[PDB]
Amino acid sequence: DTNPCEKHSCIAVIDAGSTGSRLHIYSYDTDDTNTPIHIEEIWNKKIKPGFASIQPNSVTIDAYLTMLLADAPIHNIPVYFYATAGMRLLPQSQQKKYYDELDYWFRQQSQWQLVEAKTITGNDEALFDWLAVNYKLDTLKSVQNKSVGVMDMGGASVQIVFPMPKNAEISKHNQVELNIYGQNINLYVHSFLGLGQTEMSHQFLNSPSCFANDYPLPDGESGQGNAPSCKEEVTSLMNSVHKVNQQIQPLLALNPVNEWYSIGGISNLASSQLFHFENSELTNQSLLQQGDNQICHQQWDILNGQYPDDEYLYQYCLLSSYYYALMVDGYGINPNQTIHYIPPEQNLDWTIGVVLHRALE
Amino acid sequence: MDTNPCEKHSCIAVIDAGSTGSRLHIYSYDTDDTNTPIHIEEIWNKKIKPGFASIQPNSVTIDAYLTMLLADAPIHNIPVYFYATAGMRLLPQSQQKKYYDELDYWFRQQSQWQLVEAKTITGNDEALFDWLAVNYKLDTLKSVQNKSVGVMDMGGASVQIVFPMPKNAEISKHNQVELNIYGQNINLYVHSFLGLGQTEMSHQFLNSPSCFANDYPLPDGESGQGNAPSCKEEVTSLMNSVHKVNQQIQPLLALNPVNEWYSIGGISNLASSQLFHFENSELTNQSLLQQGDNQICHQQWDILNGQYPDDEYLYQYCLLSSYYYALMVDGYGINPNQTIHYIPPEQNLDWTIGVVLHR
Ligand SMILES: Nc1nc2c(ncn2[C@@H]2O[C@H](COP(=O)(O)OP(=O)(O)NP(=O)(O)O)[C@@H](O)[C@H]2O)c(=O)[nH]1
Ligand SMILES: Nc1nc2c(ncn2[C@@H]2O[C@H](COP(=O)(O)OP(=O)(O)NP(=O)(O)O)[C@@H](O)[C@H]2O)c(=O)[nH]1
Ligand SMILES: [Cl-]
Ligand SMILES: [Cl-]
Ligand SMILES: [Mg+2]
Ligand SMILES: [Mg+2]
Ligand code: NA
Repeated sequence: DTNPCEKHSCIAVIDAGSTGSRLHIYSYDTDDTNTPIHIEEIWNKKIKPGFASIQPNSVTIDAYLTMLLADAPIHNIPVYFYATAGMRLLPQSQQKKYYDELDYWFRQQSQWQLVEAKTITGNDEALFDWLAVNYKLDTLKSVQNKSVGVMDMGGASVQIVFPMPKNAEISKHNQVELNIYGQNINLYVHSFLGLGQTEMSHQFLNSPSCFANDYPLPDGESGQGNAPSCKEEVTSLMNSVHKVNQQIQPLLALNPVNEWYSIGGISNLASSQLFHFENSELTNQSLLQQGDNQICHQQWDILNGQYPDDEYLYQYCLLSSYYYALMVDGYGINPNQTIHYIPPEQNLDWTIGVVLHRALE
Repeated sequence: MDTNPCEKHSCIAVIDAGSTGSRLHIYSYDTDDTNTPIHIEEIWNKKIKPGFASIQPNSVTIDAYLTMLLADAPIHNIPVYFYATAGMRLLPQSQQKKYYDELDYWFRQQSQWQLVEAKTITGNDEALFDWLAVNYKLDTLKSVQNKSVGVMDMGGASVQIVFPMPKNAEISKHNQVELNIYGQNINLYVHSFLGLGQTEMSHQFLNSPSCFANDYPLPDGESGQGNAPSCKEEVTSLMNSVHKVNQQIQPLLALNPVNEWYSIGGISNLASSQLFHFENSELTNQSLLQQGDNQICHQQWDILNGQYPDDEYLYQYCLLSSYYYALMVDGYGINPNQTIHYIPPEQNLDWTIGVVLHR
C-alpha cells in the first residue's frame, strides 16, 4: 500500500546487537484477541557498528540514531529499542549513559514515539528468537506434533530455545510460558554471554590449529590448521569454563528437538563462497569437514589471494570448528542432524517476536 | 627539569596505544658514551580513552583522535613511536592496515612530528618493554644483578610475564630475547596471553553469581552470590583448561626462580582501592583473594555501591581478586604467600620507557 500504516497497525523494533543495529518497521492486523496477524516488514535498515561501541555523548548518539532512523519512509509510529549482548557486556552505570542520551534524543524530536529503550536479557532475546522463527515457519497457528528448536548464533552471545514442559527444578529465568493464538507454549531458554563469535574468537587468536597454514598469528607464530584440533580447544571454553554440556544436554535428552533452525552469523558462514550447502541446511559433520579442507589445510597467502572479497575468510577454520564445538560438544546435537539456516538475504533476526510479545522478564 | 627541556636535551615521543586508551609520553634524556639514553625523564604525558582499535578508521575519526592525543603537547618537532598492543592484535592485519594507512597519512599532512614507526607490536615485544621499563625505574640495569626480577603487566586485553632465563634451544625463539644494555648481556623469557587481559577475560564470567557481590544484578537476571574461591576455580579453567598457562609457564619458572616480582597495569588500580588493606605497595595472592572474598564477594551490592559511589570498577572486584589469583597462583605457579610489588597507581607506569632504551 501507498501508506501502509494508515490501514494497519505499525510499530518499529530496533535490534541493537553487538555488531550493528537493525531497524524494522512492521505492519500488521490483529485477530479477535488483539494478537498480531499478517505481519509484513515494510522497511528495514541495518547500520554498523554496534550501539554499545560508540562513545555515549550527544553528538555521537545523534549521528548514530539519525543514520538508523532519518531516511525511513514511515514515521509517526511507536519505537521499541532493545539492545542485546553488546550492551550486556557493560555494567548498569555505563549503560545508563547511553540510555540517558538516547532518551534525550527521542524527547528532542517528534517523528518517532519511543515506547521502550532498554537492554533485554538473553532469556528474553531467546524467547523472541523462537517466536520470530516459528512465526516465519507458520508453526504458531496450530498445535505442532514436531518440536522446533532455535539457535541464534550472535557476535557476543548465543541463544538456544526449545519446547520443555514447566519444571520446578529449573530456574524460572530459563523457562517461559506464553499463550499465543489460543495455544499454551512452554519453552526452555538460555543465552551464553561471551560465547558469541566475536567474544569467543578473542580466546583463540594464537591457536595455530584454528587458522590456515602460515596465517600470521598476532604472537608471531604460524597457523597450522586442523579443524578437529581447533574444535577440541573451543570445546574446553564451552564445557570446562561455561559448562554448556552439563546445562543443556540432559534437557535435550528429555525434550528432543525434531527440527533445528538457526539464525545469526552461521547463515553468513554457510552461504559464503568457501562453503557449499543445499536447501539452506547443513550438518555439523559437513560444516567441520568443509572448514578443515577448504580453509584449515590451505596455505593462507594463496587462499587469501584467491578470495580477496571476503573480509571474514581468515576466521572460517575457527568458526566452523567453533560451531561444531558449540552444537555437537556443547548442546549434544548429532553431527549428522540437519540444521536449517535462514538465508542471510532475509536479514531475519528476533524482532518479529517483539511484535507478537510486548512483555519482558 | 629545565624550562623547555627539549630545547636542551634529546626528546622522543612514545605512544602506548593500548586496548583501553592511548598514552602519549614525551621523554627527555641525555646519552652516555655509546649514545645510550640515561637520565630519562617524562616531560609530558597525555592519556585519552577509548582505545585506538575501538574507533572507526576513516580520515575524520583518525584526525579527531590524533588531534585529541597530540595537539596540546608542548613540543611537536621530535621523533614519534606509535606502538599499539593487544586491542589492535584482536584484529586481522587487513583491518589493522586501514588504521595505519590513515595514521600514516595524517602524519604526512603535518610538518612537526617526525613519525618513525607506527605499528602493532607483538605481546613478546611488549613484554620486553615491560621488563625494561620497570627495571629502569628500580635502577637495576646499570650493573649485573644479585637477583632475578620478574615483571607482570596486567593489561585490559593481554597479560605479559617476563623474567631472566638463559637461552634454551628447546623453547620458541619468539619467547626469548637477548639484549645488551649499559654494557651488560641480559637473556629473558617473554610471553603474552591474548584474551587474558582483565576486560577480555571478564566477558566470559559476567553471568557467574560466584564472581559478584551478593544481590548484584547479573545481565541474565540472576543475582550475585559471591564466593571468591568458587569464582577463582572458574577463572582457573580459562587459564589452564583453555590457554594452558600453567603447562607453558610453571616448568620454566620452577627452574628459573624469580626473587622479586613487580607488576604494572590493573593490579595497581585494584590494590589501591580503600576496600583493601595492603602496606608498602605490595600484596600477596592469598591476602588479595581473602580480602576480595570478605570485603566484596560476601557483602551486599547495594551497601558497597553506596559506600564507594565514585568507583566504576567496584562491581568487578570479587571477579578481579579471583582472576589475579587464578592467573598468578594457578596459572604461573607463584606461591600465594609470595610478595608481589605493584607500582603505585598514581605513577601510571607503562612500558614506554622501554622503547627509549631499546629502539
Ligand atoms: N561470514 C560473514 N560473517 C558475517 C557477515 N556479516 C556479519 N557477520 C558476522 O556474523 C556474526 C553474527 O552476527 P549477528 O548475528 O548480526 O550478531 P549481533 O546480533 O550483532 N550480536 P548479538 O546478537 O550477540 O548482540 C557476527 O560475529 C558478525 O561478526 C558476512 O558478510 N560474512
Ligand atoms: N580495578 C580497576 N581497573 C581499572 C581502573 N581503571 C582502569 N582499569 C582497568 O585496568 C586494566 C588495565 O588497564 P591498562 O593497563 O591501562 O590496559 P591497556 O594498556 O589499555 N590494555 P593492553 O595492555 O591489554 O593493550 C583494564 O582492564 C582497565 O579497564 C580502576 O580504577 N580500577
Ligand atoms: Cl600476541
Ligand atoms: Cl544474559
Ligand atoms: Mg543478535
Ligand atoms: Mg597496556
Ligand atoms: Na572478549
